[PDB]
Amino acid sequence: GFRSILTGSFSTPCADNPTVAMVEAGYHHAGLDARYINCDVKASGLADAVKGAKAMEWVGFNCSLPHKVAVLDHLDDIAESARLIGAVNCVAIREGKLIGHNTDGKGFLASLKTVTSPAGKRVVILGAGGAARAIAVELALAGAAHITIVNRDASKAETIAALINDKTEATGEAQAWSGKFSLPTGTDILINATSIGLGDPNAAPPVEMGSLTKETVVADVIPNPPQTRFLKDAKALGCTTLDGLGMLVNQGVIGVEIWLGRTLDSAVMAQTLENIFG
Amino acid sequence: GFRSILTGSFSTPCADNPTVAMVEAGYHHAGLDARYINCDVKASGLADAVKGAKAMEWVGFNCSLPHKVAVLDHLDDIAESARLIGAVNCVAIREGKLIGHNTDGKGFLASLKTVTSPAGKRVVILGAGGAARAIAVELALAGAAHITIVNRDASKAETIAALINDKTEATGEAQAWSGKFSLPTGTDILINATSIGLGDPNAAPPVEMGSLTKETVVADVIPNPPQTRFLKDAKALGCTTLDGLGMLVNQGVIGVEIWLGRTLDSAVMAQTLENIF
Repeated sequence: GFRSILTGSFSTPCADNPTVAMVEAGYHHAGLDARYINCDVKASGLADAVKGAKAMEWVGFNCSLPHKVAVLDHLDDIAESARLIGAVNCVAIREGKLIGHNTDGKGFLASLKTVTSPAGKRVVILGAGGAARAIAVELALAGAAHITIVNRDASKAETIAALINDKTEATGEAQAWSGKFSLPTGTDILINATSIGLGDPNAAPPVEMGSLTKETVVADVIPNPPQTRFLKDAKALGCTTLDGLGMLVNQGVIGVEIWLGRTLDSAVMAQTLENIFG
Repeated sequence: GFRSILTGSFSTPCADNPTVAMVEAGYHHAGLDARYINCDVKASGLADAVKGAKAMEWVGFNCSLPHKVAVLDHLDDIAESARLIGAVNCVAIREGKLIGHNTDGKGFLASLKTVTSPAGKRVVILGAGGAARAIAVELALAGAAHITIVNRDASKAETIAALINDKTEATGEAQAWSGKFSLPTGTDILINATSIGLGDPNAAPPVEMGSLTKETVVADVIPNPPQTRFLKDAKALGCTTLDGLGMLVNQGVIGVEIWLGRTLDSAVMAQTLENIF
């Protein structure tokens, strides 16, 4: 009757986060009586919000800024990649138990898998943020051979490289970013994890685009515009490209799979984000 | 933007409760980016659900069975009729403070005011359970003269009668129910507050229909079916009737006024419940 399945999000601020619209578009397309509740939860409210979703019998929730690290204190179980990353953005509630997952690198991995396998690949990640850390871990756990993290502050890249070497079978390497980064020979996958190009069709991270082969898979975490200058330049060179909007859609699909055992429709989720972004 | 104003309900079980559909239709019509979240909350989970609503920055919530008395333990303040009734079904969240209200009789009083004034009236309430106490208190606070509570368990009617006499200006009287009885000739308002007729045509509370007058307003709290056998029988004898659907609508309006200080459209909400049933 009138009891919808409850999911949602804890973050602050939350007003500009379109995940609610994306995920509910998926729910509606599937004919699933489920809701996503986008909550503005302050740091001092996180513990009570987590206990609140349990008491209200939600089946899952996301955590965004500034809760991804702090939430680990309130969980019963932490999945492998979340353990290594040290952050959780997707919590499942299973018979009162709170199970933390990290999917910030999994949207990218799902996009990647549509074109090639990560196993044995040599990868370059531009930038050393939260996105870069999760992407590096997921690639390493998925069998990548070599991961180079490129950052102006090389010590931040070195933190991720050290994580990869210490906790995975993959080799991690850090490189300081100075001028147009030239991809080392044999690079299979290039990923932008910077915000250069976010909301700016004319901005691109400083990469020597001529260092790409036509075989190099080029990906960008930026979801808006989904066709960034970086990706447009790569595609013009003949490269297979993966956009950040698709990755966000994949992350929502994976999360709802974790929560409810349903695979939502990617097309309607994507179109919802395209409409929101204009 | 993507943050909706959050409201909702804590109760168990909750799947049969249509308030979500009714309130959200009101929100939609009024252009309000607000949501009503219908949660199944067990007694063991009430304290954490309340703390949850505060942490998630809801602006209010309803409580239904089995939480109406238990929620008192979580309130920072309580409104006049709720304090008297000793139960709360509507809680406003203001600056992290929880203020408890009772609307279980206010829906009825709003419906009543469409046909008559409660002031100076002589009222018979069938049943001492459910909203009978809330209805008795609201009538008394609105100036009713005399309120008879009829119940099989006479002691339960006596408690309500004593509350009216001790804490209000109205007169309370308890009556032991032993089948069909004749209404006093001056009875202005007759209210079914039992569940007799709930999801069941041909079931009606036992009272002597022939003791009704043209002037008696006959009301039923049952929302489904809205036209109970009781009300159909009263209509057949020419009485003005008030159904439980309109009362639930009025409860929803009053609750949202408490939460948001906006009056939702009672026609769109009634229509929503009409479609559902």
